[PDB]
Amino acid sequence: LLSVVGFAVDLANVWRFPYLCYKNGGGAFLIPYTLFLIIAGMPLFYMELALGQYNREGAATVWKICPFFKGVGYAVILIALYVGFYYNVIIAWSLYYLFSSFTLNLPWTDCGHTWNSPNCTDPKLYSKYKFTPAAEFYERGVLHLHESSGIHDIGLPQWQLLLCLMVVVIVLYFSLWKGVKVWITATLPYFVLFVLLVHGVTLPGASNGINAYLHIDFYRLKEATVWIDAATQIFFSLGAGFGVLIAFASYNKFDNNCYRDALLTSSINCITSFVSGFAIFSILGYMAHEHKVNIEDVATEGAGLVFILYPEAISTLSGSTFWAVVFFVMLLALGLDSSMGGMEAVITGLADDFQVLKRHRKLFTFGVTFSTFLLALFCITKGGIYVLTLLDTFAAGTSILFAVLMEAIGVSWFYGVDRFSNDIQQMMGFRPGLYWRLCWKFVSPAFLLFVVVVSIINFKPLTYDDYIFPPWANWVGWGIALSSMVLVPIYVIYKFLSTQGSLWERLAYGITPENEHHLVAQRDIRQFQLQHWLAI
Ligand SMILES: C[C@@H]1NC(C)(C)CO[C@@]1(O)c1cccc(Cl)c1
Ligand SMILES: *[C@@H]1O[C@H](CO)[C@@H](O)[C@H](O)[C@H]1NC(C)=O
Repeated sequence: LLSVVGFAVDLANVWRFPYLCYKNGGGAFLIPYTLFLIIAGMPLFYMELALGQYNREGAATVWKICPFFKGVGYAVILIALYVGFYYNVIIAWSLYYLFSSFTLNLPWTDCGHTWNSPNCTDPKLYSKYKFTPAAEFYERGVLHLHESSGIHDIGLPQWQLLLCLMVVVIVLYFSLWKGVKVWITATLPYFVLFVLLVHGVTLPGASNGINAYLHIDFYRLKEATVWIDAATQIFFSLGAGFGVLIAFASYNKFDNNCYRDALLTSSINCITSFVSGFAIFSILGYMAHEHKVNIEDVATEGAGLVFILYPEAISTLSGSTFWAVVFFVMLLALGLDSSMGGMEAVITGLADDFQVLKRHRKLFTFGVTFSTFLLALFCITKGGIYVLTLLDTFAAGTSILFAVLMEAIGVSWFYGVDRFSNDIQQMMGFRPGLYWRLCWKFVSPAFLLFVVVVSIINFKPLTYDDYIFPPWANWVGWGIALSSMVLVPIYVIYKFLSTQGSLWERLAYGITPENEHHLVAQRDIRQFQLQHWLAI
């Protein structure tokens, strides 16, 4: 009713999906997206919920079921800590836009302002990009991009965005320092999306936007970037791979039916994503028709697409100020909820792992939030959109795909998928069934390993709209990705080193659950008997 409704919608759903869908064509992004959501996203969501709910442990410490894999929990915690660096900058932007949308005549409509350049063009009077009043506001008035030569020269933070990020981090801390623990913040995004869909589809030229959306081109599906984008967006929206589902479900009741939650969340995700893309392309069609430019080159396909679209739509509704205020309140509340969820994943994992941390949640919360603030200072610089692009590309990229692949492999092969299904039948009365066992053991790891190998061997040098990141920027992005990814083999080669006993003793102790470590002394384990692995 409300739980799955608010739960489903996320900032990653109304901010990242729009420009990922624009950049990857129109509906050509919804075929890979839906494919993964059906095959490798819904089973992974259900698996994460079941894991967290049965084991009662956070992202990091849920690996008492197969010790060698605690590195996977550490990797997901690191991925979350990374994403939290640039996920607070989006909320800083939302806060700045809510602050600047409190005037009658909004700023992003005309360009007789002070941040406008002598190149601006107002449609109410051939790189049409970044010359429209709203694009010049976002770039020149908020980010101050015009003061950064690139990712090599990023000036000092913008005191406006500095204050906004500071307030956001203060809100996060003060809402996250006491324990882990309304309906309007879960109903609003859907209502704003409904208003946008209706009005947009009423807009002139939105017919061309909807046609470009519905016109599926397959030469683009044949490429490797659309599938990587779809997979990363599915794991970025539904949560599988951030240690957030496990941490949140550990507090769910035991008899809680996580299968219902998985089904409803996937359904709502698919539906709302189709609708959001529909509305976004209606707004793109209107922008392209009013600005006299093609739909494929009317706006930025980067991290600031929605901050140019949604002002463009706001400014075409009656009483557009009320709409600006309400839409940016919605965006800010969604951002705060999602960032609090990610920070809670991190804190709950690292506290469930280290009791010394769980004793002091004030100090640990302060540490985590102060770290995220100091590291977002980089993204809120004058060339901070470049660092934000770097992080968005590499923070949760092949890193998240690899983490989720290793988690699925662990649970489905080393901990057994028949064992997992027996746990399910224990906490829910019904066995998951053939479809889910098959998507956990074979189909999900297959798809995810293919997408990982592709994202590695089909990686396109990082670039902003018309800016080619220098080579070392890609080097640093891959350093980030690997730092996130290299924790699994490190922790395995560690476990195998800090367990006294024969080679097979050490390969069992790290592969058996932590409670049934008295069954290993006999040299009798399931993983060793070569029948476990035939558990389809
Ligand atoms: C973007 C993510 N979408 C989820 C649904 C998985 C909820 O968590 C997130 O909001 C998140 C994850 C990790 C760190 C941070 Cl700061 C935020
Ligand atoms: C647009 O930009 C140029 C250089 O970027 C600047 O001299 C002026 O504002 C405009 N010039 C032309 C030819 O449009």
